Amino acid sequence: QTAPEVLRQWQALAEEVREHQFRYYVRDAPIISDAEFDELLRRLEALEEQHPELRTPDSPTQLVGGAGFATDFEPVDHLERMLSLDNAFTADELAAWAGRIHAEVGDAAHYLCELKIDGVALSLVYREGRLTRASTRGDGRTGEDVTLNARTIADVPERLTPGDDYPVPEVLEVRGEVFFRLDDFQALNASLVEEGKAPFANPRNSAAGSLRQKDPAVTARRRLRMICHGLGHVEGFRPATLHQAYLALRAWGLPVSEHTTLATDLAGVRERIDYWGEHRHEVDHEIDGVVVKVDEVALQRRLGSTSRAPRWAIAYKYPPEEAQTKLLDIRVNVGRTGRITPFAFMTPVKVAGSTVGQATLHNASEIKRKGVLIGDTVVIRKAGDVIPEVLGPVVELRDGSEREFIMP
Repeated sequence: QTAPEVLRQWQALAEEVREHQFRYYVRDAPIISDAEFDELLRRLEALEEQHPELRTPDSPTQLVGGAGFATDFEPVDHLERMLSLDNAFTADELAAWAGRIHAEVGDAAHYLCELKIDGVALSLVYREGRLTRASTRGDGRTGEDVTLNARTIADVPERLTPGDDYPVPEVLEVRGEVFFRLDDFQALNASLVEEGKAPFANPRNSAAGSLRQKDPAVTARRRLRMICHGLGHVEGFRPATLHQAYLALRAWGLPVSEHTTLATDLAGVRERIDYWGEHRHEVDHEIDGVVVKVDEVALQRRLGSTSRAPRWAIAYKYPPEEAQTKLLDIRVNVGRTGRITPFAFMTPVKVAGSTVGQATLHNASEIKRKGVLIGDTVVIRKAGDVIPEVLGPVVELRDGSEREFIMP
């Protein structure tokens, strides 16, 4: 089941189900007819079962959790739009985009190539250099006031270091991606295990949970990472190309990356796409693909966007590196030095194209302190890209009828 455009039937549905889930729960102000029961949830739920590989811990069709500021979160207001990205097929053309530029750019534009990571969208608001609000995505228009929780730095300053050609804008709204580092996602995943909560599945969900804490003391201890990857509303600034915006974005002391090339033309654009995907695996934190933006600010407003995504950028996206499947039995395997290795056998899954059911656990302590037990539902990363791994179990799936490991 290698999904071709099935992801386009799913990404634009699921994420279009969070919108109303925000509005309904977070606002007491729903926009469409149904509630409690939808409609799209529904044609979504049915789709996820068949084609079954689209399931994720953070899908709104196996989730419900509110809640309301403690602070965990209550509604703010994004200064500008706050929209998604159109998707380049895994795999292929594309160019339909770069030739859509034929239209009204004048094929002499300039493409910005940035790495598109996994994590929670985070818009930040800095008035006169003082960070005021910092909120989640919401429904694009308005989001959850997570300011106190993100204030707990360490990548996101309270202030903007001034002067020497980048005078702090009267108002600056940047927008970026909060994430956990791959290794010390795991170094927390076990550090707890219990003591209140449970182990997280992916760092994609780990980053969400830690952001939305009630006590900001909790989130001041977990690290979290911040990488600013675009502009929202602006007053008394705005560049002329995006980079330009990024020299400024560190002059002021905001976490930028990458790994950003530019990228004179479509040839150098596949030069990076085909470079990552091959090289995508070997980095600090998970990257779903490559996001390509036309450098010159004018051309962007000149091409314009819609209320779904901009016309001036496509998100090129590699095969998904994780999936969710049921850990049927960790049996064993034997080799040549001192130890046998607890190979975890599960039900089949299509991740990174290849269908696999043979994800690994290195050692005794490796196991256990990942919170896994025979019968559990598990998430597996194609982290090599070779031998599959296991990030964590999704505990909210109870059953209670499945238990600890042994073997002597």
